[PDB]
Amino acid sequence: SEESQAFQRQLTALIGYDVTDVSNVHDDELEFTRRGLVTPRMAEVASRDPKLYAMHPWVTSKPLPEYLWKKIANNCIFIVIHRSTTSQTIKVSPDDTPGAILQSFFTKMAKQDFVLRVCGRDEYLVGETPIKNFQWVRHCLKNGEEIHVVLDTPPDPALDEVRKEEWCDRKFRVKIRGIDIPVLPRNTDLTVFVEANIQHGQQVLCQRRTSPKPFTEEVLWNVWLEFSIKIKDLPKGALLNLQIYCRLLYYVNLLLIDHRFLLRRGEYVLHMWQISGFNADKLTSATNPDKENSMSISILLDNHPIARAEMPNQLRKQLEAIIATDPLNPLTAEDKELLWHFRYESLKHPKAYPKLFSSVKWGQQEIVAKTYQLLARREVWDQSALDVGLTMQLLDCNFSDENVRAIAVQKLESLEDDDVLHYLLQLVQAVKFEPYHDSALARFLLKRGLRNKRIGHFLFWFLRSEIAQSRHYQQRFAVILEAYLRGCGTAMLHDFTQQVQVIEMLQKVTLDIKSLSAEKYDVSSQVISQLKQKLENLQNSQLPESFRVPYDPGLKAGALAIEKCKVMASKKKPLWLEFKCADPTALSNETIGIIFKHGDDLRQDMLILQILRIMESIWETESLDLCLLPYGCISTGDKIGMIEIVKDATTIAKIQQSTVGNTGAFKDEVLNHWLKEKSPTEEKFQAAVERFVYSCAGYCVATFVLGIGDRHNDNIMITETGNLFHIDFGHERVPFVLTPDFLFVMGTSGKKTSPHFQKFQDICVKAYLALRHHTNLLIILFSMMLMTGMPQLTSKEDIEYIRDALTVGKNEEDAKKYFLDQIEVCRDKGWTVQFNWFLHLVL
Ligand SMILES: COc1cncc(N2CCc3nc(NC(C)=O)sc3C2)c1
Repeated sequence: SEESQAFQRQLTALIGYDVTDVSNVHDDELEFTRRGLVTPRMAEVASRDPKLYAMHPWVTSKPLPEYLWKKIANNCIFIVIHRSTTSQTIKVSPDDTPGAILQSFFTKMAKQDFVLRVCGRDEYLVGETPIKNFQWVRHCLKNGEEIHVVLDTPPDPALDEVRKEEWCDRKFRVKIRGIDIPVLPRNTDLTVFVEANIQHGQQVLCQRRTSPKPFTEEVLWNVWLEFSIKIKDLPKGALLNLQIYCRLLYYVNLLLIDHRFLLRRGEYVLHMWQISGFNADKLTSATNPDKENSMSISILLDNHPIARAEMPNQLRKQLEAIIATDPLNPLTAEDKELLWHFRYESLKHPKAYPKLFSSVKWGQQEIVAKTYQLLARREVWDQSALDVGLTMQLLDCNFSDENVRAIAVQKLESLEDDDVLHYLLQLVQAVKFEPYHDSALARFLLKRGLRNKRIGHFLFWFLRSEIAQSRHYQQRFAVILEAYLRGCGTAMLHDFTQQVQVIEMLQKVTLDIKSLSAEKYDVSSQVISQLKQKLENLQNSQLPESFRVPYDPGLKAGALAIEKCKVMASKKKPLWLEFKCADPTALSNETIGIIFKHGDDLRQDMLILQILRIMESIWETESLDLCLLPYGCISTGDKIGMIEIVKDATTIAKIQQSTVGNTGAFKDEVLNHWLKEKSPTEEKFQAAVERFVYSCAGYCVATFVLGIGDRHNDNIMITETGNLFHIDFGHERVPFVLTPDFLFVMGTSGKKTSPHFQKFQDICVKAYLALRHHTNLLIILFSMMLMTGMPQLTSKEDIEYIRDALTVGKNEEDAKKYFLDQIEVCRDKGWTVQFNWFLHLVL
């Protein structure tokens, strides 16, 4: 069961999707996959340390960078500690453990076992790691801040409680019967054919078509389409893609071999996705749930089972050439046959694997077996250092083979939770490329979130983001998420519930507000009147007392600071909300600020941000900080989500709008003053100058690589404390925004050099070639990003921006003189394109 069916309503309402609904399924893959996951759930649930799980200590094995060792001049560190408006400061050794520090203190107060929390956060310093290796610590030192700790008793694990569970030789052919759309888009007698492809990693094996007929709401052929491929020459995860043309209009897929290794048979009525205008949505095995409006297509199957010598110089070298190559550089057939003939030598090169496996005639069963025997002797891969870029490459759409994909995941198993988070978003996206629901990668995500609450948390929001916005993949994700929620344990089930109700309330309000102020660049008094009036009517008796901040899960927000809440000036109407901090042990009356925004699809922003944090960890590997500000942002539902407000920052635009704010005029010395009025000391000013030269330089490089460099002033921000950063990614050319104002801070005006500018270029080029060292990674992540994150994008030209941008093939010299002349465009242009946003208000 009775209660056992409430849980299921609870789950469904947390998901925003019903994983018991069978209204849209032509088989039992999803249900089977729900059944399949209980073990690996119950596995990880059964084996997780309960107290450690509850404290989710957030921790890294990575070394402390050069820059933060210079921040320590005494091989020793200061930690204040409190009990009840009592507090003392302790000189700690950077290699000291929490448990070890309790000895130096079970010395002090009084002249059982307790634990150290951070003041204000539901973040703990526990377990056998040195303090140098907690992420909070490295955070405090970066910005130059005290470490504040309170001793309370540990979270009871009985709070993590988990609910008890309760579980041929024929050629291939296919009768195309016909199509059916109830209402026709264009009407004027047009002409229409079907196209049926057999697919395996956008490798196409065979293709057949139909005789085109008149496009009326019903079209019937009744034909057998005999393909070139043999039944026994079919691989697992081959898709029967079916498409409609006159040109592309609808598409749909059927996995030819099903999740039991069974050849697929019988009649299918399939409701088709319509094109808008390659793309992961295009890959899905899912069918359109809108049965009333959708094009659909009947078909039929009656087709059972199934489950050296020494190479010469000038060829080794061709091979090494081929292997050295980037991921997006396609293989000649000459190349592919080469990789094949010399498969066993290619096997000694882990970088060869993507290439080598995209050199398989997956359409021949004989070869795939050989390929599998090739996977047997994996000594060289199994023992190789984890290369994420390489690993990821084997997870993208190019690869559809169960076993290939699974070796990549084996490698991931060896990531620490730190790195899991880094790549979590993109790993969660990669599910779209899996041919089946149930998958080693799925299973790997599932595990690791059940293992660590932080991952678990982000995994929730990531899967929820996609479930709510996408019909192509919501069934699949929904299934995985339910699998997660069933083992995260009650505590979180409450937290998640808290969180969901709040963000569901606040989108009501968000949208309600757009309705009122039409476009009109002003926000009527009456709007704020009612914005305010609702937030009262929402706290009154309905909202939660408190809740974790989805983008920063250690922060529990409390009540709203209504006084300070508003709408923003946008053509959109975003909300500016501020909350009190539920956690009264916290140090400040400094509110929690969140923007809520309908209008742009924030999945894209999420992605750009995550990439941004990767580039940052890349610069960690050359001991480099560039002071990016990849603020918090979470996609939550349809063209809507939330954003961290960054305290004490304004818009580059607005810094112009202060002294002037004219109908579009710009001055050069103005930034520089905006810093001095905000820099109490003059030392701090030149620091603020310092922070900017980093932030500017990094944002210049990163933004050029991703190809999002030409922005408005309005969509760039600086902190009162010198930290520049771009925003609003959901939104003559110039490679990036290095304006004349940015340079008069550097001591230069359009055509000179200086002590702080010389510096800027120094950093830029160093940052730039640093990323070039991790080229393939950035290529693979961008490519996938485009494929999972975007509109439609040309499966050559859009994806391929980034290799011309990372100046591939080229030497650190040529490459530098590339990036350098990129700077001497913003010099020539200057205000020229900043100038331009507005004028085009009429062109
Ligand atoms: C308006 O749409 C957007 C989309 N994406 C990011 C943004 N920014 C995110 C970060 C941010 N921090 C701010 N801090 C202060 C004091 O104003 S404003 C702001 C806005 C806006």
